[PDB]
Amino acid sequence: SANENNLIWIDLEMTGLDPERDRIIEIATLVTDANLNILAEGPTIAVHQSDEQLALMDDWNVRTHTASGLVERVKASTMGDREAELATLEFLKQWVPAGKSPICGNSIGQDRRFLFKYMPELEAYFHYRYLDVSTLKELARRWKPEILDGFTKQGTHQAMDDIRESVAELAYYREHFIKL
Amino acid sequence: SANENNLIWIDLEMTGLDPERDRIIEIATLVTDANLNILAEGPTIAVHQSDEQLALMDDWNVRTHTASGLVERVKASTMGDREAELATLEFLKQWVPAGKSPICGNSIGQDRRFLFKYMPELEAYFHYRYLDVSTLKELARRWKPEILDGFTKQGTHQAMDDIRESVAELAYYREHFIKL
Repeated sequence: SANENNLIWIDLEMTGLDPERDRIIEIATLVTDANLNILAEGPTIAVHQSDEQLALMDDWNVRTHTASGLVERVKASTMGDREAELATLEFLKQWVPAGKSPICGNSIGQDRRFLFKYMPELEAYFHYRYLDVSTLKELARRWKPEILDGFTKQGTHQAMDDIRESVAELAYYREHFIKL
Repeated sequence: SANENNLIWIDLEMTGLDPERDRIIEIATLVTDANLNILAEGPTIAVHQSDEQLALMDDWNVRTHTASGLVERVKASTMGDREAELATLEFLKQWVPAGKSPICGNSIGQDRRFLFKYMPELEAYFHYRYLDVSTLKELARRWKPEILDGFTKQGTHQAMDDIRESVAELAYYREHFIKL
């Protein structure tokens, strides 16, 4: 059921913070309805990247991605940027029409930078706006720090759980920070 | 007086949407206190770019920036990326310490992309987070559309006027879309 009011949540992992030097190594997406009810969980895909690219990762990235097991999944992966892009679009097309949903998540500005460069078609599937939960978090700690005590993220490596946590964060802000 | 709670608002103009192919042609900044009171407005600088660079602009861009007179300002400008970056930094350093303020404005995710590539020192001066007012506009439209009618923007070619309206918009949401 593709509804124009549905929201696309995304979360990527990368070899580094530089779009021109680094690459996407993992992608995960999920769709909620306008009211944040999770409707469908898309595929979590380790994006294959060469051994030379992986050798370029800085100290902290190599540690985090090797420790989570992502490095192994990336090497065993048979899906590069385009293949992972296509599967993600195939999933999204069934839940949200193109150009309708802003990109949703926490600090998704950095993620969109990589989409622009390596997954242009998926990037264009989003509405141009950004729906960054961290923006509300920033405003909450500046104008109502109280609410930040009532919600605490556990932290995880699993891409999807990370996203569900972003959805929960925004749902918290909707009830106790936003004035509906 | 630099205060760790002050917010840095910024608005750029570019020759196009592609950071690797386009360039910054205008930059304007403003600083507000934690409560959105404008403390100081920085310099509005047309950033010089070569005639060739300007020839790589698309139809929509060349038309918009030519009519506004920005193209003439660019050609005459004696301040390239670095020098415009230095001037912006001298201004900001007097009102906000480094790494404290997220980047603020409307859809500034796109602006930050250009700062990462052409003004990295300025980019690093911001806290890594984004304070995109358009994120609140998007939520208001989906959860409490009634308040939308009560706010309107004139539309202008003056960068500072755009930033002041962004500030006002956020102030509007703080009053009609946020709980004290």
